[PDB]
Amino acid sequence: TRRLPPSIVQDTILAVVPPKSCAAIVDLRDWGFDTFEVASRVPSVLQSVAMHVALAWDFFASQEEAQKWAFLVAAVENNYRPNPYHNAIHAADVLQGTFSLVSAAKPLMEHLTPLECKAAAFAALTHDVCHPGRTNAFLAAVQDPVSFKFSGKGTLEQLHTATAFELLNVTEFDFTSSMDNASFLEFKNIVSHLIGHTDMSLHSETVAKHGAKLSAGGFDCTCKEDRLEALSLLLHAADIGASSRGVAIARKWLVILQEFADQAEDERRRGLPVTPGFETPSSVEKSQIPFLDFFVIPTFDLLHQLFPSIEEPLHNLRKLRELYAAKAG
Ligand SMILES: [Mg+2]
Ligand SMILES: [Zn+2]
Repeated sequence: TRRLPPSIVQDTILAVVPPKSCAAIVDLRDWGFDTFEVASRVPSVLQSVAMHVALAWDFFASQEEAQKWAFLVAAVENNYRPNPYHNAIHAADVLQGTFSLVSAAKPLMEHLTPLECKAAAFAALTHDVCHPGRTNAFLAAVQDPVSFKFSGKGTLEQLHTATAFELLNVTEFDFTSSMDNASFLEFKNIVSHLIGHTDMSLHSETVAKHGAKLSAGGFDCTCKEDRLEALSLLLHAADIGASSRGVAIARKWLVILQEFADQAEDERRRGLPVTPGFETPSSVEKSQIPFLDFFVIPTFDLLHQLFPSIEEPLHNLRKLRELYAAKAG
């Protein structure tokens, strides 16, 4: 028999929870949207954003579908842990960011089907659900049951995907119940693909992959396959791009360093080797430059080339880098 310790990841909470009061949280399409700030003034930025996106993209024809969406998002929020970074605020940020990036690219926006838009919003909303605030490597290091259940790369990503569908399966949350089987399968496949590609281990491969697509002329949005890849890239960019929304906003998202430090200490307490660079850096600013240069900047450079209308992120990142470099020295 396999002797495994209890998982550090919590099981899915299927309970029906009352959605929070949503009010007009101001353009939802703006990249300068400060999710943390909105969260400080409204009961739930995640629920307010999800409602607005659903309306902005005319998701529902019936009130019944609208109500299931509301309860689903409330339940999804109930399944995000109180982590410094991988929490419901990050979820709202990625959802709003995906909405913003997609809305800014005319070719893609004009060719996306209603089903594809619903899948994109649902995926962004649930992309980190149940995240324990520890990495896939950490789960593997402690021999967590989740690492044995979901094999191969993207352990947590597979878990988020499975959790999302488990919740969507609850009758009171199933807003896709009216879709026929072929449509629901398409929905599921898009969602799986999108959440699956948020796995940081695929970054370099995706950048080279899309770089080649760019050289070949970019995406052909009349092609379903290209729209899916485009959505995947934009979701990924939204996931790792809060630092590109402006200097003030970027600073707020440095809370990711708290989770890394927490993990470094968790590793130390467990007697495991400490992950390089996870302990709080002496110079937050200096430590960020490599991240911007290796991950974020190249990503938004690629995005701008593939979608010329998405330019702001790149300029904000360069402004941020100069500030970090100037303060570091
Ligand atoms: Mg994730
Ligand atoms: Zn994320």
